[PDB]
Amino acid sequence: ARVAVLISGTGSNLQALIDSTREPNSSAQIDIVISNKAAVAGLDKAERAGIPTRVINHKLYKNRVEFDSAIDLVLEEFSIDIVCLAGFMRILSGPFVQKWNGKMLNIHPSLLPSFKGSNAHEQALETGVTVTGCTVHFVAEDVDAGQIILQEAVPVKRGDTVATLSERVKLAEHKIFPAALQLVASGTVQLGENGKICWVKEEHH
Ligand SMILES: CS[C@H](CCCc1c(N)nc(N)[nH]c1=O)c1ccc(C(=O)N[C@@H](CCC(=O)O)C(=O)O)cc1
Repeated sequence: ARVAVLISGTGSNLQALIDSTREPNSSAQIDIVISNKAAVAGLDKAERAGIPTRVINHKLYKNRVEFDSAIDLVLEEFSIDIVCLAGFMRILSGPFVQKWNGKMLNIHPSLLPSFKGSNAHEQALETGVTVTGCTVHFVAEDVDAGQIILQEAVPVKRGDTVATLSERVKLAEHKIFPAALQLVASGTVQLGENGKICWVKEEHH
């Protein structure tokens, strides 16, 4: 499966994703990284790895649909099968999300449905949970909604700061984002017609 990663900044987890695709039995290749912001660190990561990049500036389009249609056209040109979001900071239009339904994935540094929105590590610490984690899900129109693919629990440790908890969750993300991509790329996990996750036994052995 040919994979695009959409970014707005540092492309957190992009290197984890790249490294995974270069493993022997990978079902995925990262074929393009698209940013809506020029000269961000995640583009340099992609470029250093020899992956094509594009920059699409939302300010050049009259509205969100026209902007997302420009993104889609690049994805079309590059024959992309699967999209991963890695810190993409523009809300994608209903028509875009619908088109890419069941083929676009993203990650959030909580055990959803807890700690929706920004600053989930601070939310966890403020709340005083002893277990948090990260969640990879299919992207839906509503932020943080969308069917869950994988989750991994991560402990909160007495004395943790936002920084120390964040690095522990990031280590889990580095594991589960590529694991989830491989599940979706191999076809092992697919989104059912009923809108629920389907774990598929594949014909080819
Ligand atoms: C990286 S945190 C999260 C990412 C949500 C992934 C997502 C997404 N990008 N689009 C849809 N429809 N559904 C989604 O789940 C998020 C939550 C909110 C925003 C948001 O309000 N963005 C604003 C402007 C943000 C900016 O670029 O400054 C907007 O697009 O108008 C952007 C991103």
